[PDB]
Amino acid sequence: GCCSDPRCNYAHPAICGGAAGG
Repeated sequence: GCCSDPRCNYAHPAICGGAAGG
């Protein structure tokens, strides 16, 4: 749930790849 969390969004602005994991 990276796309849902602002941490992964602000941390990975280039591409929401973390979303793949969660």
